[PDB]
Amino acid sequence: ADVVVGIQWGDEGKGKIVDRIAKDYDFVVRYQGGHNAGHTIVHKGVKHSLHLMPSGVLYPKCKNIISSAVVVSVKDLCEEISAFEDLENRLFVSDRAHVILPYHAKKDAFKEKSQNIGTTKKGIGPCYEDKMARSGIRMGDLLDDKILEEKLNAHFKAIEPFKKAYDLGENYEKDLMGYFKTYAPKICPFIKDTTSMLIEANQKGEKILLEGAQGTLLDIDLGTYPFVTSSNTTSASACVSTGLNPKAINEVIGITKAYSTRVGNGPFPSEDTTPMGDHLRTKGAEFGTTTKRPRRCGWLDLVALKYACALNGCTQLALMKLDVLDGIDAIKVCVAYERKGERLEIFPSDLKDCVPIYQTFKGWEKSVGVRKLDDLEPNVREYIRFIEKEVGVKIRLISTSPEREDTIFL
Amino acid sequence: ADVVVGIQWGDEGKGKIVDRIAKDYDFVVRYQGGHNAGHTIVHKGVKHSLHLMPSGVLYPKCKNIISSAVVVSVKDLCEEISAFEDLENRLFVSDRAHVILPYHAKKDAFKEKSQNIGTTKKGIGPCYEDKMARSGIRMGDLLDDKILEEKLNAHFKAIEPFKKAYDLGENYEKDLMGYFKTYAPKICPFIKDTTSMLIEANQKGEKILLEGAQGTLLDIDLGTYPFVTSSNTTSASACVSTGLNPKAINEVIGITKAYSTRVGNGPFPSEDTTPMGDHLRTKGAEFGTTTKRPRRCGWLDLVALKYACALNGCTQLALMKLDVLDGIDAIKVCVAYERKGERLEIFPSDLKDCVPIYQTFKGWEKSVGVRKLDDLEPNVREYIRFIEKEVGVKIRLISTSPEREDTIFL
Ligand SMILES: O=c1[nH]cnc2c1ncn2[C@@H]1O[C@H](COP(=O)(O)O)[C@@H](O)[C@H]1O
Ligand SMILES: O=c1[nH]cnc2c1ncn2[C@@H]1O[C@H](COP(=O)(O)O)[C@@H](O)[C@H]1O
Repeated sequence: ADVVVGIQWGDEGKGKIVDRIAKDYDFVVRYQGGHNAGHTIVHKGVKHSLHLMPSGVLYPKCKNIISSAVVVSVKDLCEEISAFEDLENRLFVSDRAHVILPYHAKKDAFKEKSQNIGTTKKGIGPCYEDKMARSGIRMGDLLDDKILEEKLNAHFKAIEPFKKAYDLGENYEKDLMGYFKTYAPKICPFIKDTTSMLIEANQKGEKILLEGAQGTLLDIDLGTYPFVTSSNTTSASACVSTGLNPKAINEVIGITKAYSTRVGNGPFPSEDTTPMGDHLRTKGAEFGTTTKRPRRCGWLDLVALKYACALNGCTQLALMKLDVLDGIDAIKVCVAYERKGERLEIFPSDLKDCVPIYQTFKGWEKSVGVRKLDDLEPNVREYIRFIEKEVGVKIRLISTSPEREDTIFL
Repeated sequence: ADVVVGIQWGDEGKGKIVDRIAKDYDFVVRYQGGHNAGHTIVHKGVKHSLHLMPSGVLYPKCKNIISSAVVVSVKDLCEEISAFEDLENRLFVSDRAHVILPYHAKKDAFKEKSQNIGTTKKGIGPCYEDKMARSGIRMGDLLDDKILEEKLNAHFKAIEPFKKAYDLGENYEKDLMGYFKTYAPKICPFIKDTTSMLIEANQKGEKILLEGAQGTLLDIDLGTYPFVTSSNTTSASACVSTGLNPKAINEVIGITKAYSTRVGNGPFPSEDTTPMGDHLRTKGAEFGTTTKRPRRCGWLDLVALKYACALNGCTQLALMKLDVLDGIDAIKVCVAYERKGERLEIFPSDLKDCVPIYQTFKGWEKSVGVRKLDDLEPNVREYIRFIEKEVGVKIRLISTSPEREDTIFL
């Protein structure tokens, strides 16, 4: 099995790379997160905004899997399903994936008043909380009316002391009953034991691509906690909860933008709020669309990249959004941190007082849409070579625009 | 890095195997769970009851690591630390591990009134809940009085509406302040960035042993949910949260008892409540000591074993507690399930109406303390051979009593 993983704080370009290579795989598997993910595939001037739908959906011969560590907003997933023809037999949703309830998004908003993490306010965290509580509802529950009713009733009981605090409606109970009345018939044909499916595919030597969401530095354990998502985002998470074991992992493709972003609060050593960063904001704070909040912008951070590569075991890198840097006078790369006079070469567990140490590179003018290594400007290849060498992982994919085919393979 | 993983519902004998092989490793790493784990190492008539302390502690040249996905009861860990000499420089606690507060155990007991999972009531789940909430306190917070005070104050505020429901004292706040006043000085010298430590050890080719707790069928995602623990228990979890990547995983030793137990509620297809199971209860419901609740007893379940082996990528098996079966007339093995007239060879996501299909084997009389394959009774080796063949993983270790040296290597 191969893994595509974001090695920054999300928005690296994972959906484009998965869609570009999905043709070579039998399965494409979203293994964690929910519809907090939000990215575009672009091909021939048509943009597809996916949230939980795996990025193999444009290849009807692929089987797309939503795995067990995902949290599922059923209504939103049904809305994605309606945009494609004949998804039956090529989309499967784990019967062990957990179900996001409307209360989860309301709890998310309420806790954000004091915590100010900058979540997507979609109830991701509170759904994972109920999973840990082992009170959460799972997709398999929807296949049996009696089971779902019993679990909903337990939810209504447990939720009573919170109706005021979380501003739950007077008709919360009645409305949620009708919610599942509407959406359970729509989603139930897609619910499957995807763990058995992938165990068998791996045993048979079928080709499996694992599609990460968010990014390594958003990992609940190893990211910039508390400014993280509530799931594990690295390659090992792909084979925690799919049914695949760590021995099954072959290629690990680390997706990184040629610069850095994060959306939401939290530390960001290479953030650039000076006029040197203004080009990044013009061309790259609005990560296309599908993403509403503007991204904080900064430079590539090799300290953080090397940390993420070690966590994932990246065997190759994809360098993305080179076109965003077209026309910039100069590009900086954070090669180390300065903390109270000490030079740090290694990503620390606390980024307090970590000041970026930069090397500056010449910019370039016209990478956009280039499809051949030969046609790139020297300054582009010099940048690529520096990153590879410093990080010790070969850049095997270069993206020069959102379009599927604007991708160079090495 | 090598992994020792329980492939049943815990209590398989992981601590004994880790202690037996720890001499060959530079690091021994507890990577998830907390002091819900509870096992004995026995050597020369001395029993050591460990809970969160890694099972390399009896080899002073080993470095024991408590990794980032663990939840730490600080008081209880300090009590384990006091039982050993000169643990400084050979025990390290991740600065990212999360901290169990007294409220967590009270919440655990309160939710158990309605959920009846059968937890250890030690606050494991509620600590993981606060981790998902990203409100939880982490061990690194204890290194800075101001940070800890700020996070405690936020906890006291957030905990106010629950003081009655969870029966928190009138002095909860004052008592928790004094708790950390007492225990933070004791534990702080052990707090380290263990992620950087293990990344570096792996890069340098040092020898790392990863020690699982609970067992595969207790995995929060893939176990018998909701009758599971709130952490991921498989080999992939070891390299989700240590800093090690899946490519680093080499040997995966699946620990299984020669029969099955679970403690707490939940499905158990090969449970035997008939007189045939009474020998198991006499010699094996009281898993030595360190464990208070009696275990439910049943037979080895190859359907579940094959599932767990696939999830972990086991390269070898350890077959444990053979002495418990000494004197039993006959041993049954569950080789398949019957569900409404259908024979199942593969572990399903719902065990409802799954009835064990058994094969019966001749018992044995005197495996206890045997140390050589040649000295075992034929009936023992026939049992071992059947399991190996059916599961397709070689049994490389055989345990014939709790004693470290009562272990056969093949
Ligand atoms: O897909 C994403 N791209 C970028 N950031 C994300 C994405 N999903 C979640 N996050 C960030 O992860 C953190 C937690 O948000 P949550 O996943 O909604 O809990 C916040 O900083 C979010 O902005
Ligand atoms: O170390 C253990 N051995 C056996 N069962 C365990 C162990 N730790 C937790 N469990 C079980 O895991 C489930 C959840 O308990 P918790 O880990 O205390 O939440 C219950 O069935 C417990 O009995």
